[PDB]
Amino acid sequence: EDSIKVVCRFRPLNDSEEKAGSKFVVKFPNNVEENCISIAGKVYLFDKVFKPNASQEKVYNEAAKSIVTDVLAGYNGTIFAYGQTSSGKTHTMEGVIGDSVKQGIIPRIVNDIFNHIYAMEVNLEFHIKVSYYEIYMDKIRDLLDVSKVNLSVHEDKNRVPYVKGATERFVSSPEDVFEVIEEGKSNRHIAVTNMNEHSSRSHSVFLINVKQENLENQKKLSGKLYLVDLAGSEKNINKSLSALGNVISALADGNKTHIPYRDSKLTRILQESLGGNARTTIVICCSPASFNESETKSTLDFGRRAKTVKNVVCVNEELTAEEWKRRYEK
Amino acid sequence: EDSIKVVCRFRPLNDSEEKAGSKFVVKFPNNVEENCISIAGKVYLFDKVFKPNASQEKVYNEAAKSIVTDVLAGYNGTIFAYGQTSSGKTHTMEGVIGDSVKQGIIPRIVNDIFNHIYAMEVNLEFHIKVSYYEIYMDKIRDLLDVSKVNLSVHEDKNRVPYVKGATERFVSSPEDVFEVIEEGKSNRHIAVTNMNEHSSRSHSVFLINVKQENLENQKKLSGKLYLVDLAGSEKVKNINKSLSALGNVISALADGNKTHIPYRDSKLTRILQESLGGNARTTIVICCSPASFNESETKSTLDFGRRAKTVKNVVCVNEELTAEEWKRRYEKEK
Ligand SMILES: Nc1ncnc2c1ncn2[C@@H]1O[C@H](COP(=O)(O)OP(=O)(O)O)[C@@H](O)[C@H]1O
Ligand SMILES: Nc1ncnc2c1ncn2[C@@H]1O[C@H](COP(=O)(O)OP(=O)(O)O)[C@@H](O)[C@H]1O
Ligand SMILES: [Mg+2]
Ligand SMILES: [Mg+2]
Repeated sequence: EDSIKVVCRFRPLNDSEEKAGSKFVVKFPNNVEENCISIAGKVYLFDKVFKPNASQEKVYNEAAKSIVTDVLAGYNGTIFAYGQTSSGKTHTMEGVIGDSVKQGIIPRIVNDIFNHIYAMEVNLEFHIKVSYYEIYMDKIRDLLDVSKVNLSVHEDKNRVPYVKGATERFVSSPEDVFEVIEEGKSNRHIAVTNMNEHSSRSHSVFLINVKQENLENQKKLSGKLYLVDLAGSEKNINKSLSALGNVISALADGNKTHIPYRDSKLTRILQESLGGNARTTIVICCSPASFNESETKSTLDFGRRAKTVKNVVCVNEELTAEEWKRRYEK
Repeated sequence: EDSIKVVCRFRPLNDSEEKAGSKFVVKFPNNVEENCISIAGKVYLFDKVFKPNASQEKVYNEAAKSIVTDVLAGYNGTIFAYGQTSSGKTHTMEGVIGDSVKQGIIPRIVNDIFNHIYAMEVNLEFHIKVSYYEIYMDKIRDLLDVSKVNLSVHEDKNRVPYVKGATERFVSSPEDVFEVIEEGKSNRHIAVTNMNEHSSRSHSVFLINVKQENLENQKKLSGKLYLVDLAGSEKVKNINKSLSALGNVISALADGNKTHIPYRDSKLTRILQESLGGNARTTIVICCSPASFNESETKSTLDFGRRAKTVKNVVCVNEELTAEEWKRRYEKEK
């Protein structure tokens, strides 16, 4: 009963763009609900629309709303950034780590997780593991350990697609996690000639597995929290992105059956995120430039279609076979 | 619709019975179906009736065999011998272990089982544990290690009951079990003044817990085998608190009142809880002297038989589904 949240961010018109004679051609009819864009005769409504002067913090407050609360209550949650190259996926997911104002969703998330744990009463033992890898040309390289290239996907005991053989690092403070991110960022350069080119055509996948045990209940909860910065969505295209569209499309109205998750590694990893058991926000990012009109329009279409999709979401309680049997009676 | 199976065994007229001037007071009308006795001159019917010269083997095949393939199919099954002292319980359940012809139900079941395990076409990992203990005045003693008299009875996740902290010896071959049996047999002779009296007044129970994993698809199944030699059914007050509980449980199950069943009123009846009305396939073997002098005792053994055969057991395969599988089995309800 849980619509995928879709949130739309326009960046400021930049230089290449004024000086190549691109006009700013986007409007924001309002509202009051502040959730609407007009481009060249089309009109779109989402959960929020952010204007070029919207700050990382403001954006974080909407996009990452309950997610850390949710993940700490044992819900899976995901955020990913979708749109063409240079529209601001990385600015948004990452921004400038270390800069208070200019940092993006991931780092805020990270501080915000630990602050919540501290301020938490009830004595709970947190195991927190993190992974960081990329999908490029439908192949997975672990950024934490570059000998693990071309990794494979497999389903688990619950039949949830996970990436097998990937480094999972324990962490106990923000500084820990940031050290891991900085590790991954240089590893990504290994064998890479043009990083602008490489990262615009690959998916960066950041994963925070959050296990909690209550040291009285004996109650174990769990939450997978995925932060993803996609390959650029431009044209045709980049094939995991057709897969993403095809999965989105197949989820319309109804419909939980015959869904082409396997069409790509990406879409397998994101399986719960789209239709399954997670709360999912998507940030679509857009240029406001006239030159980018059709690319913007499709990003918005994609957005349009994805808004309508509803997830099947519950607490990930960790039970033994015995308990689950009993928990069944009426 | 697994009704408990009742089987009736008469043994030959014995030496002391003759000298004391007792006649054979029992006929076997044929049948054909081989299923009835008439005792001066009231008739009783059972699943099967064995004349004084039935061989061990015949008794085994015609009353036990099917239990071996059941437990291998993951069902619980139990066999017990009931009837007055001297009537042939121990001869039936045990016989003479060494002796290929004179051995009884226990060793043959054990042979049968390993053999079937040997020749299984599909590949399985089979773990077998046996337990071996004695009930005596509602007090459980472990024959595998005498450091434990007085063992508790506990429930479990499903329901059991089962006996806490009894020796469970892992076994791999018949000789493995035969040794364990010889272990409990000499370990019984001690803490005990006369054996015959003690024997006659106690229940001996043998459990074979039979666990299996299908290596190919990891499908898991379990089975318990209770092989019980009861105390003599005679008040000869002088009757047994466990036998009486047995009579009452069966009595309860023979009318319509469930609502309530006296299981708790004895340890014995708690162990045999699934065997009686619960989730196991149960065969009872009533043993009888054919001597005129025993006519009364014989008849109550018969009547107990006649009441037990009408009990219905409520059985299903003991599948051990994993956690994940149960989780969804519960989307059924909610
Ligand atoms: N909302 C924004 N405000 C200011 N500058 C931005 C914004 N979004 C993107 N930029 C700038 O645009 C350039 C490209 O953005 P980037 O996030 O790398 O695009 P993408 O990762 O989607 O290809 C970078 O200089 C970035 O800092
Ligand atoms: N079917 C039978 N055929 C021949 N002898 C038997 C048979 N059943 C019992 N006996 C003999 O009669 C005696 C009583 O056997 P037993 O099983 O000890 O009685 P109980 O019911 O007290 O255990 C033993 O000496 C045994 O060898
Ligand atoms: Mg990029
Ligand atoms: Mg005896």
